[PDB]
Amino acid sequence: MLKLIVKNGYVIDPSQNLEGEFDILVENGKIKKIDKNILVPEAEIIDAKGLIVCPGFIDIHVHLRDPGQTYKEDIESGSRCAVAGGFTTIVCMPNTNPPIDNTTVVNYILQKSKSVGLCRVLPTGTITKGRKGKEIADFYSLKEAGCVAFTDDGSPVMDSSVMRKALELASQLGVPIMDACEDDKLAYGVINEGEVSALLGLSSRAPEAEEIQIARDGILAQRTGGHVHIQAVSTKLSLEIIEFFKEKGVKITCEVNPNHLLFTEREVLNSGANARVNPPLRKKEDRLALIEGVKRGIIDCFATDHAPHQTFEKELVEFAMPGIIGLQTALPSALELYRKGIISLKKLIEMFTINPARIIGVDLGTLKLGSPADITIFDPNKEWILNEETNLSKSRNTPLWGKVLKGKVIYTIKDGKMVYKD
Amino acid sequence: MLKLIVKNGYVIDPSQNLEGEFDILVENGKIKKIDKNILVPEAEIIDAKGLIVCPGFIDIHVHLRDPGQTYKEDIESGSRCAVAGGFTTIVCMPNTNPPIDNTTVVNYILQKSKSVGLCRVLPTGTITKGRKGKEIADFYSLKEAGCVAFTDDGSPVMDSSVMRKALELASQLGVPIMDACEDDKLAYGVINEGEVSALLGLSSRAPEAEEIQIARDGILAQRTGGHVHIQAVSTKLSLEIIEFFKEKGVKITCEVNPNHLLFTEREVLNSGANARVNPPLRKKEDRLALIEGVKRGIIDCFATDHAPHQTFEKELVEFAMPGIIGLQTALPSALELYRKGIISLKKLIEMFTINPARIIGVDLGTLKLGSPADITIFDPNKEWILNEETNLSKSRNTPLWGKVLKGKVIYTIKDGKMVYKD
Ligand SMILES: O=C1C[C@@H](C(=O)O)NC(=O)N1
Ligand SMILES: O=C1C[C@@H](C(=O)O)NC(=O)N1
Ligand SMILES: [Zn+2]
Ligand SMILES: [Zn+2]
Repeated sequence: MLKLIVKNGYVIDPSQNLEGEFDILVENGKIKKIDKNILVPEAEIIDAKGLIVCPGFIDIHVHLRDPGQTYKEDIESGSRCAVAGGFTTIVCMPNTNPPIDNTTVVNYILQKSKSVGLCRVLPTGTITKGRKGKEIADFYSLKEAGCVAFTDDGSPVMDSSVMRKALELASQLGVPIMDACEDDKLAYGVINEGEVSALLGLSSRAPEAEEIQIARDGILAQRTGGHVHIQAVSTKLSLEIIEFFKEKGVKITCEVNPNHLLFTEREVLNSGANARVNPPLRKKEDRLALIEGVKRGIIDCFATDHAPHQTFEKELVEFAMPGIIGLQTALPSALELYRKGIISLKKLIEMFTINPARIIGVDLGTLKLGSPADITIFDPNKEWILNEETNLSKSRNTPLWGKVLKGKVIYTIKDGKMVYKD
Repeated sequence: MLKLIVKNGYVIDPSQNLEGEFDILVENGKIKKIDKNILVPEAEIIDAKGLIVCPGFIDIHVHLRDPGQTYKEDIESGSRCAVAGGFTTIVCMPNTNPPIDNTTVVNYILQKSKSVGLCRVLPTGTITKGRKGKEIADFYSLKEAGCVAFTDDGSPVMDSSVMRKALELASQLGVPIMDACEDDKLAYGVINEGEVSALLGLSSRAPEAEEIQIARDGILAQRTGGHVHIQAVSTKLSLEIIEFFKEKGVKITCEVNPNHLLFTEREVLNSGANARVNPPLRKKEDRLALIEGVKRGIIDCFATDHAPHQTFEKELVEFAMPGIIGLQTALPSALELYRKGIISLKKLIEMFTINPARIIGVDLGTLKLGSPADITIFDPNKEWILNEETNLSKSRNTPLWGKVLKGKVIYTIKDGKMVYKD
C-alpha cells in the first residue's frame, strides 16, 4: 500500500460539486488525484465499472454495546456491520455499561476500535454523570480524550438547566449536544400513542414528548449559542418546529432513522417487538412528513440509531428492549427514496457523507485532495436478503429481517485499505 | 332605574363594527337601542359629550388577594380600582390563601363580590390541588361553581403530563387553561437575566424559562385540542412561538401586561422593587417586539396582572414580592400606543373588550342589543396623577406612582347602574 486506483466507477462527491466517470488515485491512505483514465506503475486496482463511487458513509448514531452488553453486539461486530453497510466512520452512543462518562471508557473504546481496524469509531460522552440526569459530566476531560459530542441517549434530560448548562459548556468547547428528545412524563410506555396502542392497550409514548423537548432544545440552542442535534426525528410537528428554529439561524441539526421512513406503528402488528423502538414508529402522516423533510432539506442526515438487542429481548412487546439494527440496511432503505424519485442520488450521498461530517465537525465525507481515502463503492440495483447468511450483527432485531433489499455495498475503503468487499 | 340614556358621546363597539356619535338607551340593566338623539319620558341622563363610549373593559388577570392577603387589597378595594379604571368585569387569580381549589373559596368570592356590587368578579380555579403542582384540581366541581378557567398562577406547572391532563380535562369542560409560563429551573431568581442582573449580581430569570413553557403549551394545546391562554407575554421569541402555533389553527391566546409595554429591566434601577415582577421586565428589543405583537394582532388582549403588594414587601429587590398594580393605569398606559399612532382607538378598545370576552367565552365586551349594560365612558386626553389622592388600591406598587398619566375614565356603568364617576 503506497498506491491504489479506483477505476471506471461513477464518482459522486457532493462536497466538491464533483460527479462523472473518474478514476481515483490513492497515495499513503490519502486522496491524491481524481481524473479520467489514471494509470500508475505497480498500483493496486479495484474495478468499479458499473458502480457508484463516493466518500465513505458516516453514521453519527450507533450503539456498539461495548462495554457491558457485548452479547448484543461489540466494537468488532458493529464495525463489520458498519463497513458492510458502507460506513467508514461511526459515532458510538454512551449508554454502555459502564457509560462513557469518564476517560477510561473513552480510551478503552478508542484502543479497541484501533485494534479492530475497520472503521473509525468516534465516541460521545454522556451529558450527565452516570447518565442519571442530575449532574453535568466532565465535558472538558471527555472532549480532550476524543469525545465528539455529548448525549444522554437513550435517556432524555428532564431538567431544563441541566440541558442549558450542557449546551453552554459544550459550545464553549466547540462540540454539539445530541439530544434524545422524549419527555419522560409523556413517554414512559412502549409504543406510539396512536391506533395500535388504542387497539391493544399497550402503554404509549406521546408524540408531544418528543416535540416539547425539541422545542425546548431549539430555544436553548438559540439563547446559549450552542449547537443541538436532534436525534431520530419522528413526527410532522417535530419537523415544523426544527424548521422554525433553522429559519432563525439557530444551530439546530437533525437526523432521521431510515426505519421511520419505512415503517409506521402498524409494523408493531406485523413484526411485534422488532418494531418496538424509541421514539416509536408513528403514523402514515408522520412517515410521509419525514420523507418530505428529507426532500426539503429539513432533515440534515440519515443516521441509523443501530440498536441491537437479542431475540429474547424481543418477545412480548411490553417487556421488549426498544431498538432496531440498521447499519447494513441503511443504504437500500435510503435507496427506496431514490427509486421513487423523491431524492437524487447526489442528495442520498450528501445525507450519508458531507452532512453528517459537518454536524460533528470532522473533515471527512469528502473526496477532496489530501483527505483520508475513505471511499464507498456500491450497486444501487443489487438485490440481497438480510438473514443468517448475510447478517454481521450479533443481533437480528429489524422488521427488514428476511426481506428483499435492493442496493448493496461492493467495496468499502478506509485510509486506502479495502476493509470490506461483497 | 327602568331607563337610562348615554347622550352625545362617541360610541365605539368593535364587536358590531359600530362607531359614530350615537346615544344609548338602557332598559332594566340591558342595552335597548343605539341611535341618533334618543329621548324618552322620565329617563336618567348622563352626558357623554366630548367623551368616548364603549363596552365595559374586561381584565382577565387580576389579583384580589382575597381571601388571605387582604392587607394587600381585597375584593372591595380591587373592585373599586377595577371600576375606576373602566373595568366592569375582572377575572381573579386563584393564588389566594386558601387558594381557589374548592367550591367554598369560589362561593366566598362570588358572594362577597355580589355584596360589594361594583364589577363582575369571575373566579378561576387552580390547575393543581393546593397549587402544589402535583395533582389536578377538581375542575368539574370548580367550573360548576363558576370558575371560568384554571391556572396555577403565579406558579408554573412543571410536570408535562400534569399540564396535558389539565388541558384535557379543561377542554372536556369547555374552559381554557391560563398558564403562568416560567420553567422553575431557569426562573428562580428575582429579575430578568439581562444587563441589570449582570451589573448588580441579582439572581435572574431566564427568558427561555417563559419561552420553553409557551412552546410546550402550544404543542399540548395542539395535541389535546384544549385552549391555552398564555399570561403576561414578555419576550420577542415568545411572540414568535405563539404566532407559529396560531398559524396552525391551535387554540392558543395571549395577553400583555401594559407595564411590559412601558418598562424594561432598566426600570429596576429607577424604581427598585416596584419594578420586580414575574415574568420580569426584559430588554428594549422585547418591549418593542411586544408593541409590534399588539400592532400585528399576535397579542389578543391587554390584561393587567394587577398584583398588589405592600411597601414593606417592596424594599430590597432580593426580598421583594414580585408584582405591579395596574387596574387604574391600564387605560392611560394603553393610550400611549394610541398617541404614538401604533394602534387605532378601535383596536385599543378591542383589546379591552371583545377580545378578552372571547378568550373566557363570556357574552360581554359588547353593546349588542339585549346584552348587559356594561359601558365605559372615557376621556383619552384627561391628565391625572396616580398618588394618595387618586389611588384606590390598598397598595402603591407601580413605577407609574406619582407620574403624569393621560387618559382617564369619566364614567363606569355596570348593568345600567353608574358604579364609578370621575
Ligand atoms: O433511545 C433509544 C435507545 C436505544 C438503545 O437500545 O440504546 N433503543 C431505542 O429504541 N431508543
Ligand atoms: O406570577 C406572578 C404572580 C404575582 C402575584 O403577586 O400574585 N406577581 C408577579 O409578579 N408574578
Ligand atoms: Zn441511540
Ligand atoms: Zn397573576
